[PDB]
Amino acid sequence: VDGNYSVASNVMVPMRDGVRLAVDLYRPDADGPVPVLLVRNPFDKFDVFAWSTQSTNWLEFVRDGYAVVIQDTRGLFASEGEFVPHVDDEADAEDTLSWILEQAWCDGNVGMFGVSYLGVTQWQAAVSGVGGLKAIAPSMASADLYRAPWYGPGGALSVEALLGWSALIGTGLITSRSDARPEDAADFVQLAAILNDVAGAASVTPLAEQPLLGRLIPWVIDQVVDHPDNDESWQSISLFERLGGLATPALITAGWYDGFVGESLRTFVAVKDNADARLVVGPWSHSNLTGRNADRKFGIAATYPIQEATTMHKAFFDRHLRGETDALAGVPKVRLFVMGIDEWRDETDWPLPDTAYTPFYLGGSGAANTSTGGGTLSTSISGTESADTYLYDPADPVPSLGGTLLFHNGDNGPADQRPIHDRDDVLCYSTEVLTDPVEVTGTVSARLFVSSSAVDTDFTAKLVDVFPDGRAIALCDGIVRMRYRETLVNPTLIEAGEIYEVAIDMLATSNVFLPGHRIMVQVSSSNFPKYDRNSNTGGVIAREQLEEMCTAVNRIHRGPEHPSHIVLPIIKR
Repeated sequence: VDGNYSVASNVMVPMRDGVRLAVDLYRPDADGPVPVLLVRNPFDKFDVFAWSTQSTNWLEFVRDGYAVVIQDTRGLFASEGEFVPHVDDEADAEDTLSWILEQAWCDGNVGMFGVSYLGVTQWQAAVSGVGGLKAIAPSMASADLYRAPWYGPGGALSVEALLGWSALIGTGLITSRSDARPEDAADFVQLAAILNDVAGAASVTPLAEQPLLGRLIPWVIDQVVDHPDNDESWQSISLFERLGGLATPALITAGWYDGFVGESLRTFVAVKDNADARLVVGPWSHSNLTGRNADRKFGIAATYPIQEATTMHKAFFDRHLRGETDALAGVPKVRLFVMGIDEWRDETDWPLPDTAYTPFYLGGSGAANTSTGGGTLSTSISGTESADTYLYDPADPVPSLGGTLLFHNGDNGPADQRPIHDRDDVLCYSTEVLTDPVEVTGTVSARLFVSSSAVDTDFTAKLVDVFPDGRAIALCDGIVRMRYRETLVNPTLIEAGEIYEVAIDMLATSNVFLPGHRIMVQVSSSNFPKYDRNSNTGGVIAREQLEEMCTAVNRIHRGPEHPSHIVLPIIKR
Protein backbone atom coordinates (compact mmCIF):
# COMPACT_ATOMS: atom_id res chain seq x y z
CA VAL A 1 0.00 0.00 0.00
CA ASP A 2 1.52 3.27 -1.19
CA GLY A 3 2.07 5.67 1.69
CA ASN A 4 2.34 2.94 4.33
CA TYR A 5 5.49 1.74 6.08
CA SER A 6 6.98 -0.19 9.00
CA VAL A 7 9.67 0.58 11.55
CA ALA A 8 12.16 -1.94 12.90
CA SER A 9 14.04 -0.78 15.99
CA ASN A 10 17.60 -1.55 17.02
CA VAL A 11 18.76 -3.63 14.08
CA MET A 12 22.40 -4.32 14.94
CA VAL A 13 24.81 -3.78 12.05
CA PRO A 14 28.31 -5.32 12.42
CA MET A 15 31.31 -3.16 11.51
CA ARG A 16 34.60 -4.54 10.14
CA ASP A 17 36.06 -4.78 13.64
CA GLY A 18 33.07 -6.76 14.88
CA VAL A 19 31.48 -3.88 16.80
CA ARG A 20 27.77 -3.51 16.05
CA LEU A 21 26.03 -0.17 15.51
CA ALA A 22 22.30 0.20 16.15
CA VAL A 23 19.97 1.41 13.41
CA ASP A 24 16.24 1.96 12.99
CA LEU A 25 14.70 0.93 9.67
CA TYR A 26 11.82 2.91 8.19
CA ARG A 27 10.78 0.80 5.21
CA PRO A 28 7.92 1.46 2.77
CA ASP A 29 5.30 -1.31 2.40
CA ALA A 30 6.59 -2.73 -0.86
CA ASP A 31 7.13 -5.11 -3.44
CA GLY A 32 10.70 -5.21 -4.38
CA PRO A 33 13.82 -3.24 -3.35
CA VAL A 34 13.74 0.53 -2.89
CA PRO A 35 16.19 3.46 -2.79
CA VAL A 36 17.59 4.10 0.70
CA LEU A 37 18.52 7.22 2.67
CA LEU A 38 20.94 7.05 5.61
CA VAL A 39 21.34 9.34 8.62
CA ARG A 40 24.27 8.88 11.04
CA ASN A 41 23.42 10.52 14.38
CA PRO A 42 25.44 10.96 17.64
CA PHE A 43 22.41 12.21 19.60
CA ASP A 44 20.19 9.10 19.72
CA LYS A 45 18.58 7.76 16.55
CA PHE A 46 15.31 7.43 18.50
CA ASP A 47 15.18 11.18 19.14
CA VAL A 48 14.10 12.28 15.67
CA PHE A 49 12.24 15.41 16.78
CA ALA A 50 15.46 16.91 18.14
CA TRP A 51 17.07 17.50 14.73
CA SER A 52 14.35 16.92 12.13
CA THR A 53 12.86 20.41 12.51
CA GLN A 54 16.16 21.80 11.24
CA SER A 55 16.18 19.44 8.27
CA THR A 56 13.19 17.95 6.45
CA ASN A 57 9.84 16.25 7.01
CA TRP A 58 11.61 13.07 5.89
CA LEU A 59 8.72 10.74 6.70
CA GLU A 60 7.42 12.13 3.42
CA PHE A 61 10.33 10.31 1.76
CA VAL A 62 9.23 7.04 3.35
CA ARG A 63 5.61 7.56 2.37
CA ASP A 64 6.91 8.21 -1.16
CA GLY A 65 8.83 4.94 -1.42
CA TYR A 66 12.24 5.55 0.16
CA ALA A 67 13.59 3.49 3.02
CA VAL A 68 15.25 5.59 5.72
CA VAL A 69 17.94 4.25 8.03
CA ILE A 70 18.88 6.16 11.18
CA GLN A 71 21.96 5.01 13.07
CA ASP A 72 23.54 5.65 16.47
CA THR A 73 27.22 6.50 16.05
CA ARG A 74 29.78 4.11 17.56
CA GLY A 75 29.85 4.18 21.35
CA LEU A 76 26.61 6.11 21.75
CA PHE A 77 23.16 5.06 22.96
CA ALA A 78 22.10 1.75 21.39
CA SER A 79 25.42 1.20 19.59
CA GLU A 80 28.34 -0.84 20.94
CA GLY A 81 31.96 0.30 21.00
CA GLU A 82 33.77 3.34 22.38
CA PHE A 83 33.00 6.92 21.41
CA VAL A 84 35.68 9.21 19.96
CA PRO A 85 34.81 12.25 17.77
CA HIS A 86 35.24 12.02 13.98
CA VAL A 87 37.97 9.33 13.94
CA ASP A 88 35.75 6.30 13.24
CA ASP A 89 33.04 7.81 11.06
CA GLU A 90 34.78 7.17 7.73
CA ALA A 91 35.18 3.43 8.31
CA ASP A 92 31.84 2.98 10.08
CA ALA A 93 30.08 4.93 7.33
CA GLU A 94 31.67 2.74 4.67
CA ASP A 95 30.68 -0.49 6.44
CA THR A 96 27.14 0.77 7.05
CA LEU A 97 26.66 1.77 3.41
CA SER A 98 27.99 -1.65 2.41
CA TRP A 99 25.54 -3.40 4.74
CA ILE A 100 22.60 -1.40 3.40
CA LEU A 101 23.58 -2.26 -0.17
CA GLU A 102 23.59 -5.96 0.73
CA GLN A 103 20.04 -5.91 2.11
CA ALA A 104 17.16 -7.49 0.21
CA TRP A 105 15.17 -4.26 0.49
CA CYS A 106 17.83 -1.95 -0.99
CA ASP A 107 17.80 -1.45 -4.77
CA GLY A 108 21.45 -0.41 -4.96
CA ASN A 109 20.86 3.33 -4.61
CA VAL A 110 21.75 5.03 -1.33
CA GLY A 111 21.77 8.65 -0.28
CA MET A 112 22.27 10.64 2.90
CA PHE A 113 20.83 13.75 4.53
CA GLY A 114 20.96 15.51 7.88
CA VAL A 115 22.22 18.58 9.72
CA SER A 116 25.26 19.61 11.78
CA TYR A 117 27.08 16.44 12.86
CA LEU A 118 24.57 14.60 10.66
CA GLY A 119 26.07 16.64 7.85
CA VAL A 120 29.78 16.24 8.59
CA THR A 121 29.39 12.46 8.65
CA GLN A 122 28.11 12.61 5.07
CA TRP A 123 31.37 14.02 3.70
CA GLN A 124 33.22 11.30 5.59
CA ALA A 125 30.95 8.75 3.94
CA ALA A 126 31.31 10.38 0.52
CA VAL A 127 35.10 10.04 0.45
CA SER A 128 34.80 6.26 0.73
CA GLY A 129 34.89 4.35 -2.54
CA VAL A 130 31.27 3.20 -2.28
CA GLY A 131 29.67 3.43 -5.70
CA GLY A 132 26.26 2.75 -4.20
CA LEU A 133 26.22 6.20 -2.59
CA LYS A 134 24.54 8.34 -5.27
CA ALA A 135 24.06 11.63 -3.44
CA ILE A 136 24.38 13.46 -0.14
CA ALA A 137 22.69 16.48 1.44
CA PRO A 138 24.95 17.97 4.16
CA SER A 139 23.28 20.82 6.04
CA MET A 140 25.29 23.31 8.11
CA ALA A 141 28.31 21.02 7.84
CA SER A 142 32.06 21.12 7.20
CA ALA A 143 34.66 18.96 5.44
CA ASP A 144 37.57 20.43 7.41
CA LEU A 145 37.03 20.19 11.17
CA TYR A 146 39.91 22.52 11.98
CA ARG A 147 38.44 25.30 9.84
CA ALA A 148 34.96 24.62 11.28
CA PRO A 149 33.95 24.25 14.04
CA TRP A 150 37.03 23.79 16.26
CA TYR A 151 39.42 26.48 15.06
CA GLY A 152 39.09 28.54 11.91
CA PRO A 153 40.83 30.03 8.85
CA GLY A 154 42.48 32.54 11.18
CA GLY A 155 44.15 30.04 13.48
CA ALA A 156 42.26 30.85 16.69
CA LEU A 157 40.49 28.28 18.85
CA SER A 158 36.68 28.54 18.78
CA VAL A 159 36.61 27.99 22.53
CA GLU A 160 32.87 28.45 23.04
CA ALA A 161 32.20 25.93 20.28
CA LEU A 162 34.54 23.40 21.90
CA LEU A 163 33.26 23.71 25.47
CA GLY A 164 29.62 23.89 24.44
CA TRP A 165 29.78 20.85 22.19
CA SER A 166 31.83 18.89 24.73
CA ALA A 167 29.20 19.58 27.38
CA LEU A 168 26.39 18.50 25.06
CA ILE A 169 28.14 15.29 24.04
CA GLY A 170 29.19 14.73 27.64
CA THR A 171 25.53 14.86 28.64
CA GLY A 172 24.75 12.31 25.94
CA LEU A 173 27.58 10.03 27.03
CA ILE A 174 26.24 9.94 30.58
CA THR A 175 22.71 9.29 29.29
CA SER A 176 23.96 6.49 27.02
CA ARG A 177 25.74 4.95 30.01
CA SER A 178 24.85 1.29 30.62
CA ASP A 179 24.52 1.63 34.40
CA ALA A 180 24.00 4.94 36.21
CA ARG A 181 27.02 6.01 38.27
CA PRO A 182 26.96 7.85 41.63
CA GLU A 183 28.76 10.85 40.10
CA ASP A 184 26.42 11.15 37.10
CA ALA A 185 24.08 13.39 39.09
CA ALA A 186 26.85 15.84 39.99
CA ASP A 187 28.32 15.77 36.48
CA PHE A 188 24.95 16.58 34.90
CA VAL A 189 24.84 19.63 37.17
CA GLN A 190 28.37 20.66 36.20
CA LEU A 191 27.67 20.27 32.49
CA ALA A 192 24.58 22.46 32.84
CA ALA A 193 26.68 25.09 34.61
CA ILE A 194 28.99 25.22 31.58
CA LEU A 195 26.10 25.57 29.14
CA ASN A 196 24.54 28.36 31.24
CA ASP A 197 27.76 30.39 31.20
CA VAL A 198 30.03 29.31 28.37
CA ALA A 199 32.04 32.54 28.49
CA GLY A 200 32.73 31.96 32.17
CA ALA A 201 33.84 28.39 31.50
CA ALA A 202 36.07 29.63 28.67
CA SER A 203 37.67 32.24 30.95
CA VAL A 204 39.51 29.78 33.18
CA THR A 205 43.29 29.57 32.80
CA PRO A 206 45.10 27.47 31.95
CA LEU A 207 42.33 26.64 29.53
CA ALA A 208 43.75 23.19 28.93
CA GLU A 209 42.84 22.21 32.49
CA GLN A 210 39.35 20.73 32.18
CA PRO A 211 38.65 18.38 35.15
CA LEU A 212 35.12 17.57 33.99
CA LEU A 213 35.22 17.69 30.19
CA GLY A 214 38.72 16.24 30.01
CA ARG A 215 37.49 13.29 32.05
CA LEU A 216 34.26 12.66 30.13
CA ILE A 217 35.84 13.22 26.71
CA PRO A 218 39.69 13.13 26.75
CA TRP A 219 39.65 13.94 23.02
CA VAL A 220 38.64 17.54 23.83
CA ILE A 221 42.13 18.16 25.19
CA ASP A 222 44.28 15.41 23.66
CA GLN A 223 43.23 16.39 20.14
CA VAL A 224 41.58 19.79 20.00
CA VAL A 225 43.17 21.94 22.70
CA ASP A 226 46.62 20.34 22.39
CA HIS A 227 46.82 20.83 18.61
CA PRO A 228 46.50 24.59 17.82
CA ASP A 229 48.45 24.20 14.57
CA ASN A 230 46.64 22.68 11.60
CA ASP A 231 49.06 19.73 11.74
CA GLU A 232 48.84 16.09 10.66
CA SER A 233 46.46 15.16 13.48
CA TRP A 234 43.92 17.45 11.80
CA GLN A 235 44.76 16.76 8.18
CA SER A 236 44.06 13.12 9.04
CA ILE A 237 40.37 13.78 9.68
CA SER A 238 39.99 16.50 7.04
CA LEU A 239 38.06 15.60 3.89
CA PHE A 240 38.26 18.86 1.92
CA GLU A 241 41.32 17.94 -0.17
CA ARG A 242 39.53 14.78 -1.29
CA LEU A 243 36.34 16.58 -2.35
CA GLY A 244 37.82 17.80 -5.62
CA GLY A 245 38.24 14.22 -6.77
CA LEU A 246 34.65 13.22 -6.02
CA ALA A 247 31.73 13.19 -8.45
CA THR A 248 28.92 12.90 -5.92
CA PRO A 249 25.86 15.18 -6.16
CA ALA A 250 25.47 17.25 -2.99
CA LEU A 251 22.56 19.38 -1.77
CA ILE A 252 24.32 21.79 0.57
CA THR A 253 22.51 24.02 3.07
CA ALA A 254 24.09 26.77 5.16
CA GLY A 255 23.20 29.78 7.29
CA TRP A 256 24.77 33.25 7.25
CA TYR A 257 25.14 33.18 11.04
CA ASP A 258 25.95 29.48 11.29
CA GLY A 259 29.29 28.43 12.72
CA PHE A 260 29.91 26.14 9.74
CA VAL A 261 29.00 28.65 7.01
CA GLY A 262 32.49 29.30 5.67
CA GLU A 263 33.18 25.60 5.33
CA SER A 264 29.70 24.74 4.07
CA LEU A 265 30.14 27.20 1.22
CA ARG A 266 33.65 25.95 0.50
CA THR A 267 32.30 22.43 -0.01
CA PHE A 268 29.86 23.69 -2.66
CA VAL A 269 32.71 25.35 -4.54
CA ALA A 270 34.79 22.17 -4.26
CA VAL A 271 32.20 19.82 -5.77
CA LYS A 272 30.15 21.96 -8.16
CA ASP A 273 32.39 21.28 -11.17
CA ASN A 274 32.39 17.48 -10.96
CA ALA A 275 28.77 16.77 -10.04
CA ASP A 276 25.32 18.24 -9.53
CA ALA A 277 25.76 20.50 -6.51
CA ARG A 278 22.98 22.65 -5.05
CA LEU A 279 23.19 25.43 -2.48
CA VAL A 280 20.65 26.96 -0.11
CA VAL A 281 21.66 29.66 2.37
CA GLY A 282 19.28 31.17 4.91
CA PRO A 283 19.90 33.91 7.56
CA TRP A 284 20.05 31.36 10.37
CA SER A 285 22.41 30.61 13.24
CA HIS A 286 22.94 27.04 14.42
CA SER A 287 20.35 27.16 17.21
CA ASN A 288 18.00 29.73 15.68
CA LEU A 289 16.33 28.99 12.34
CA THR A 290 13.25 31.10 13.13
CA GLY A 291 14.29 34.21 11.24
CA ARG A 292 13.55 36.19 14.41
CA ASN A 293 16.28 37.77 16.55
CA ALA A 294 16.34 40.17 19.51
CA ASP A 295 16.95 43.25 17.36
CA ARG A 296 16.49 41.97 13.80
CA LYS A 297 13.51 40.27 12.16
CA PHE A 298 13.93 38.81 8.67
CA GLY A 299 10.23 38.11 8.08
CA ILE A 300 8.19 34.91 8.21
CA ALA A 301 9.53 33.93 4.78
CA ALA A 302 12.96 33.67 6.41
CA THR A 303 11.83 30.91 8.80
CA TYR A 304 13.55 27.66 7.83
CA PRO A 305 11.24 26.47 4.98
CA ILE A 306 11.05 22.85 6.04
CA GLN A 307 8.32 21.79 3.61
CA GLU A 308 10.05 23.47 0.65
CA ALA A 309 13.32 21.87 1.72
CA THR A 310 11.57 18.49 1.86
CA THR A 311 10.24 18.95 -1.67
CA MET A 312 13.68 20.00 -2.92
CA HIS A 313 15.45 17.09 -1.22
CA LYS A 314 12.92 14.65 -2.68
CA ALA A 315 13.42 16.03 -6.20
CA PHE A 316 17.19 15.85 -5.68
CA PHE A 317 17.01 12.22 -4.58
CA ASP A 318 14.47 11.34 -7.28
CA ARG A 319 16.97 12.62 -9.85
CA HIS A 320 20.05 10.88 -8.45
CA LEU A 321 18.70 7.74 -6.74
CA ARG A 322 15.71 7.04 -9.00
CA GLY A 323 17.20 8.24 -12.28
CA GLU A 324 14.44 10.77 -12.92
CA THR A 325 16.38 12.99 -15.33
CA ASP A 326 13.90 15.89 -15.15
CA ALA A 327 13.19 15.76 -11.41
CA LEU A 328 15.13 18.97 -10.77
CA ALA A 329 13.46 20.95 -13.55
CA GLY A 330 12.94 24.53 -12.43
CA VAL A 331 15.11 24.08 -9.34
CA PRO A 332 17.84 26.74 -9.10
CA LYS A 333 21.48 25.80 -8.64
CA VAL A 334 21.77 28.33 -5.81
CA ARG A 335 19.10 29.80 -3.52
CA LEU A 336 20.05 32.64 -1.15
CA PHE A 337 18.22 34.71 1.41
CA VAL A 338 19.44 38.21 0.60
CA MET A 339 19.34 40.28 3.78
CA GLY A 340 18.47 43.97 3.78
CA ILE A 341 15.83 43.49 1.12
CA ASP A 342 15.10 40.32 3.11
CA GLU A 343 14.08 38.21 0.11
CA TRP A 344 14.94 34.78 -1.21
CA ARG A 345 16.61 34.93 -4.61
CA ASP A 346 17.78 32.31 -7.08
CA GLU A 347 21.29 32.36 -8.51
CA THR A 348 23.14 30.32 -11.11
CA ASP A 349 26.35 29.94 -9.11
CA TRP A 350 28.33 30.73 -5.96
CA PRO A 351 30.34 32.91 -5.95
CA LEU A 352 27.87 34.95 -7.99
CA PRO A 353 29.07 35.33 -11.62
CA ASP A 354 28.95 39.13 -11.61
CA THR A 355 30.92 39.71 -8.40
CA ALA A 356 33.09 42.84 -8.25
CA TYR A 357 35.61 42.31 -5.44
CA THR A 358 35.88 45.93 -4.37
CA PRO A 359 38.32 47.41 -1.86
CA PHE A 360 36.85 49.79 0.72
CA TYR A 361 39.75 51.63 2.34
CA LEU A 362 40.11 52.58 5.99
CA GLY A 363 40.62 56.29 6.52
CA GLY A 364 39.44 59.38 8.35
CA SER A 365 40.63 62.34 10.39
CA GLY A 366 41.73 61.76 13.97
CA ALA A 367 41.52 58.45 15.83
CA ALA A 368 39.08 55.77 14.68
CA ASN A 369 38.67 54.42 18.22
CA THR A 370 35.00 53.92 19.19
CA SER A 371 31.88 54.49 17.09
CA THR A 372 32.20 58.25 17.63
CA GLY A 373 35.71 58.33 16.23
CA GLY A 374 36.57 59.65 12.78
CA GLY A 375 37.05 56.34 11.01
CA THR A 376 35.79 56.16 7.43
CA LEU A 377 35.41 53.65 4.59
CA SER A 378 35.74 54.67 0.94
CA THR A 379 36.37 53.08 -2.44
CA SER A 380 39.11 55.70 -2.78
CA ILE A 381 42.56 55.18 -1.25
CA SER A 382 43.21 57.38 1.79
CA GLY A 383 45.37 60.40 1.02
CA THR A 384 47.09 60.87 4.37
CA GLU A 385 49.23 58.33 6.21
CA SER A 386 47.72 57.73 9.65
CA ALA A 387 47.47 55.04 12.32
CA ASP A 388 44.99 54.05 15.01
CA THR A 389 46.31 52.60 18.25
CA TYR A 390 44.73 50.76 21.16
CA LEU A 391 45.63 48.58 24.11
CA TYR A 392 44.47 44.97 23.99
CA ASP A 393 44.37 43.40 27.45
CA PRO A 394 43.55 39.66 27.55
CA ALA A 395 41.89 40.29 30.92
CA ASP A 396 39.31 42.49 29.18
CA PRO A 397 38.59 41.16 25.66
CA VAL A 398 35.89 42.46 23.35
CA PRO A 399 32.77 40.37 24.10
CA SER A 400 31.37 38.25 21.28
CA LEU A 401 28.00 39.59 20.13
CA GLY A 402 26.11 37.63 17.51
CA GLY A 403 28.01 36.49 14.46
CA THR A 404 28.55 32.74 14.13
CA LEU A 405 28.51 31.82 17.82
CA LEU A 406 27.31 28.24 18.32
CA PHE A 407 26.63 27.70 22.02
CA HIS A 408 27.42 30.93 23.85
CA ASN A 409 24.40 33.14 23.06
CA GLY A 410 24.26 31.60 19.59
CA ASP A 411 20.64 32.54 18.88
CA ASN A 412 21.21 36.18 17.90
CA GLY A 413 23.48 36.23 14.85
CA PRO A 414 22.47 39.71 13.60
CA ALA A 415 23.26 41.25 16.99
CA ASP A 416 23.17 44.99 17.62
CA GLN A 417 26.77 46.06 18.28
CA ARG A 418 26.08 49.28 20.17
CA PRO A 419 26.86 47.63 23.54
CA ILE A 420 30.54 47.38 22.59
CA HIS A 421 30.86 50.49 20.06
CA ASP A 422 32.26 52.44 22.43
CA ARG A 423 35.27 50.52 23.79
CA ASP A 424 38.61 52.15 23.01
CA ASP A 425 39.92 48.89 21.56
CA VAL A 426 37.14 48.73 18.98
CA LEU A 427 38.18 50.74 15.92
CA CYS A 428 35.23 51.80 13.77
CA TYR A 429 35.23 52.81 10.11
CA SER A 430 32.03 53.73 8.27
CA THR A 431 30.89 54.96 4.87
CA GLU A 432 28.75 58.07 4.67
CA VAL A 433 25.01 57.45 4.80
CA LEU A 434 24.11 55.70 1.53
CA THR A 435 21.79 57.32 -1.01
CA ASP A 436 21.76 54.26 -3.26
CA PRO A 437 21.60 50.58 -2.25
CA VAL A 438 24.83 48.59 -2.19
CA GLU A 439 24.61 44.81 -2.39
CA VAL A 440 27.36 42.75 -0.81
CA THR A 441 26.92 39.05 -1.58
CA GLY A 442 29.82 36.61 -1.57
CA THR A 443 32.96 35.83 0.41
CA VAL A 444 34.38 38.71 2.46
CA SER A 445 37.95 39.38 3.61
CA ALA A 446 40.17 42.19 4.85
CA ARG A 447 43.72 43.15 4.24
CA LEU A 448 45.22 45.18 7.05
CA PHE A 449 48.62 46.72 7.66
CA VAL A 450 49.25 46.16 11.35
CA SER A 451 51.92 46.33 14.03
CA SER A 452 52.13 45.18 17.64
CA SER A 453 54.28 45.74 20.71
CA ALA A 454 54.09 41.97 21.24
CA VAL A 455 55.62 38.98 19.41
CA ASP A 456 52.12 37.64 18.74
CA THR A 457 48.55 38.89 18.99
CA ASP A 458 45.25 38.76 17.10
CA PHE A 459 43.43 41.12 14.76
CA THR A 460 39.71 40.93 14.09
CA ALA A 461 37.44 42.52 11.50
CA LYS A 462 33.64 42.63 11.53
CA LEU A 463 31.26 43.89 8.84
CA VAL A 464 28.21 45.75 10.16
CA ASP A 465 25.05 47.30 8.67
CA VAL A 466 24.19 50.53 10.52
CA PHE A 467 20.46 51.29 10.45
CA PRO A 468 18.92 54.79 10.49
CA ASP A 469 17.42 54.06 13.92
CA GLY A 470 20.84 53.34 15.41
CA ARG A 471 20.99 49.55 15.32
CA ALA A 472 24.45 48.43 14.18
CA ILE A 473 23.74 44.89 12.97
CA ALA A 474 26.57 42.37 12.68
CA LEU A 475 26.94 40.58 9.32
CA CYS A 476 30.18 38.57 9.14
CA ASP A 477 33.55 38.60 10.89
CA GLY A 478 36.94 36.96 11.00
CA ILE A 479 40.17 36.85 12.94
CA VAL A 480 43.84 36.33 12.24
CA ARG A 481 46.18 34.99 14.91
CA MET A 482 49.45 36.63 13.85
CA ARG A 483 51.67 33.57 14.27
CA TYR A 484 49.47 31.95 11.60
CA ARG A 485 49.35 35.01 9.32
CA GLU A 486 51.14 33.14 6.52
CA THR A 487 50.25 29.53 7.37
CA LEU A 488 48.13 27.56 9.84
CA VAL A 489 50.67 24.74 9.64
CA ASN A 490 54.07 26.27 10.37
CA PRO A 491 53.60 29.39 12.55
CA THR A 492 56.28 32.01 13.15
CA LEU A 493 56.34 34.99 15.50
CA ILE A 494 56.42 38.67 14.60
CA GLU A 495 58.77 41.48 15.54
CA ALA A 496 57.48 44.32 17.69
CA GLY A 497 56.89 47.54 15.77
CA GLU A 498 57.30 45.92 12.36
CA ILE A 499 54.41 46.53 9.97
CA TYR A 500 52.82 43.43 8.43
CA GLU A 501 50.15 43.14 5.76
CA VAL A 502 47.77 40.42 6.90
CA ALA A 503 44.60 38.91 5.51
CA ILE A 504 41.50 38.23 7.59
CA ASP A 505 39.00 35.69 6.27
CA MET A 506 35.57 37.08 7.18
CA LEU A 507 33.62 34.15 5.76
CA ALA A 508 30.61 35.36 3.76
CA THR A 509 27.29 37.20 3.68
CA SER A 510 24.47 38.46 1.47
CA ASN A 511 23.18 41.89 2.38
CA VAL A 512 21.80 44.90 0.62
CA PHE A 513 22.78 48.02 2.53
CA LEU A 514 19.75 50.21 1.79
CA PRO A 515 19.62 54.00 1.40
CA GLY A 516 19.84 55.58 4.84
CA HIS A 517 22.19 52.86 6.06
CA ARG A 518 25.97 52.83 6.42
CA ILE A 519 28.53 50.12 5.74
CA MET A 520 30.68 49.79 8.86
CA VAL A 521 33.72 47.77 9.87
CA GLN A 522 34.97 47.13 13.40
CA VAL A 523 38.62 46.25 13.90
CA SER A 524 40.08 44.92 17.14
CA SER A 525 42.27 42.18 18.63
CA SER A 526 39.73 39.97 20.40
CA ASN A 527 36.25 38.47 20.08
CA PHE A 528 35.68 36.29 23.14
CA PRO A 529 34.47 33.56 23.56
CA LYS A 530 33.80 33.09 19.82
CA TYR A 531 37.60 32.82 19.77
CA ASP A 532 39.95 32.30 22.67
CA ARG A 533 42.10 35.23 23.80
CA ASN A 534 45.60 35.67 22.41
CA SER A 535 48.03 35.89 25.34
CA ASN A 536 50.32 38.23 23.37
CA THR A 537 53.33 36.14 24.39
CA GLY A 538 53.99 33.73 21.55
CA GLY A 539 53.59 30.89 24.02
CA VAL A 540 51.18 27.95 24.13
CA ILE A 541 48.02 29.99 24.69
CA ALA A 542 45.83 27.21 26.12
CA ARG A 543 48.49 26.38 28.72
CA GLU A 544 49.17 29.92 29.94
CA GLN A 545 48.01 31.55 33.16
CA LEU A 546 46.18 34.87 32.81
CA GLU A 547 48.68 36.52 35.16
CA GLU A 548 51.57 35.53 32.90
CA MET A 549 49.96 36.89 29.74
CA CYS A 550 50.76 40.34 28.40
CA THR A 551 48.78 43.33 27.22
CA ALA A 552 49.65 44.58 23.75
CA VAL A 553 49.68 47.98 22.10
CA ASN A 554 48.32 47.22 18.65
CA ARG A 555 48.15 49.57 15.68
CA ILE A 556 46.33 49.72 12.36
CA HIS A 557 48.13 51.62 9.60
CA ARG A 558 46.15 53.37 6.89
CA GLY A 559 47.14 55.61 4.01
CA PRO A 560 48.74 55.70 0.52
CA GLU A 561 51.64 53.44 1.54
CA HIS A 562 49.56 51.15 3.78
CA PRO A 563 46.16 50.83 2.01
CA SER A 564 44.35 48.76 4.64
CA HIS A 565 40.90 47.81 3.35
CA ILE A 566 38.02 45.37 3.41
CA VAL A 567 37.24 43.60 0.14
CA LEU A 568 33.50 43.58 -0.47
CA PRO A 569 31.84 41.29 -3.06
CA ILE A 570 29.77 43.97 -4.82
CA ILE A 571 26.78 42.89 -6.89
CA LYS A 572 25.27 45.53 -9.19
CA ARG A 573 22.01 44.73 -10.96
